[PDB]
Amino acid sequence: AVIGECMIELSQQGAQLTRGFGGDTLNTAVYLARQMPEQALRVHYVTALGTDSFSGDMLQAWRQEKIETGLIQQFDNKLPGLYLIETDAAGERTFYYWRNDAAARYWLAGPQADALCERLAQFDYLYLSGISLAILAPADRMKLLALLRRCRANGGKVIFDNNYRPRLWQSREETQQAYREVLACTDIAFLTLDDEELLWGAQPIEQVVARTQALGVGEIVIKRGAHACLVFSMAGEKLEVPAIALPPERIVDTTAAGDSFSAGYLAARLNGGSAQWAAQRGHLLAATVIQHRGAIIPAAMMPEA
Amino acid sequence: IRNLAVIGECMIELSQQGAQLTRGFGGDTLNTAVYLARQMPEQALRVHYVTALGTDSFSGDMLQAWRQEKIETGLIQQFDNKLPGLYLIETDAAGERTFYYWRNDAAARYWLAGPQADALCERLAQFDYLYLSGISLAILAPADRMKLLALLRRCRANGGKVIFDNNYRPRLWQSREETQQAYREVLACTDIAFLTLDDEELLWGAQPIEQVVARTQALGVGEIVIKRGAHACLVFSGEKLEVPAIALPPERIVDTTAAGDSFSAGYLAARLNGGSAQWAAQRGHLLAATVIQHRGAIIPAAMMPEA
Repeated sequence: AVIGECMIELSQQGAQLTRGFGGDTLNTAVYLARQMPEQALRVHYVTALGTDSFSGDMLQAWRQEKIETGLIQQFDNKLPGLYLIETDAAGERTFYYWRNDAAARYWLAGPQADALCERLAQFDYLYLSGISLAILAPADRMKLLALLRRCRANGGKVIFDNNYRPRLWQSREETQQAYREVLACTDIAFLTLDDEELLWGAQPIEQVVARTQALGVGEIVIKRGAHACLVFSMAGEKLEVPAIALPPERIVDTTAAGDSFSAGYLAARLNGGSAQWAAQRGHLLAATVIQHRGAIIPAAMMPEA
Repeated sequence: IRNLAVIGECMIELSQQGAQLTRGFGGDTLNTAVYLARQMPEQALRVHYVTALGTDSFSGDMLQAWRQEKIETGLIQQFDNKLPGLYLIETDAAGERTFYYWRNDAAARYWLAGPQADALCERLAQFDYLYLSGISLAILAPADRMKLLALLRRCRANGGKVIFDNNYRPRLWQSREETQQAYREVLACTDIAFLTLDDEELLWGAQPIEQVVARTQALGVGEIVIKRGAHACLVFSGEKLEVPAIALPPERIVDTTAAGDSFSAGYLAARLNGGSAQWAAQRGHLLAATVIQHRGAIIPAAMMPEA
């Protein structure tokens, strides 16, 4: 289960702009589903959307991506969040967001939530990002943490990605408390080095691993972009897996690289692959994604798994 | 009787917290030169600073302080009409620091445009060690920049060793491509290169940990030192050494300024005194830690570490 939020995405180049959908948790869920045939549990997305046409378009696209919509609550009064991407003459990307009252924020506020909680309590594996925690209000955040703990009690494994966007959080300290809270309830953590250092300050890799493990995390994955990835295993293995080198000519606009790595590593890792091999799979997926336009690149250009 | 010369520019520094403002001087090359002279015995090594200043009072204050810092000013030319560059530092409520610069017509920019430049070139051509940063190249006009590159090659030909730090501030350069080509030109003449990973990646784009070394070694640099801030430093030459930085609790971090400059200075002071690359990296880490645990770009002489 991927807990999180998708948004309506508007891409404007010059005077021509187009409509679509995008979100970090959705990028991970779609990319995971793309390379995954089947496994112990295949339920993917736990967002909330509106009853409007745009939500239905998103849901149909997600079903075409082999994503179940069973747990997506629909609010008549609420409407989905919307963001815009702008590209300057140089090609730089600027992002604007309108998600303060998005439907996904109230997914734990729904009347049916308790039912889904119990259902989600028995789920095999759940994935969430720092954005997912951020959008939730503090009371809703406590509810989500309790559900995560119950999922641990029923044998479930929690996956957390530390996508850190300061805007969503009231303060740095609030982010620190919430991150510690979820990592306390977390079993596997995907940590991007830039986000980690931005949140806690620059530190050696060892103090980072110590801080996260003291909370109780079993497996720690550190993403370093173009630099070698760092995996600390469930057993205790410590390995450094290089990313595939890419010439500057082929580097193109890609806002989904890290999410794609989270999905690709996880797709191989949950399919019996080794940690080194899963990191390799994620690196190839990320490189292919960074060579093509768009957050969700076409299925044709995807790496054959 | 070893002579080492640091080419660059110093600036008038104003530190403002609220309505309270103070005056001083600061620069990357000057910070490195000051720390070098501090950690270098006078007889063993002679640190000199190569810049241009005005005839003004602020220039005199800088010169008096530098003489008090045991740095010879023999090659510091003085321009009557020109004035030193000036920058201002602002302190946020949270402690974030913001920098504003006024150095477009600074005196130091024209140090190679003076009639004496050619003469000085000859004098510097025979120097034992020469140190410059990317900022030093940036301020210089292209003709003077070419002159400096030629001087670096002359110093190498007469047995001198050139040291280059990649301090990258894009504003001084007209374009990214100009920066890349000038950096390559100087890197051809470089013997020891200090590369900050953030500056390197900003200038050239994100690249694998190895590809930076591939580019630099293909240029012809013998010893490559890569600084990664709180992360382990990396020294190249096929020998590969990884020397960790000293760990610091968050409370002790008070000012991250001049950290890299101090690291370059401490590494060079240990390195040129018969020390090994690993030992020099440890020394640079210690000096940089002391610098970041105290406020200000140039920390007081009292708090310096015992050598």
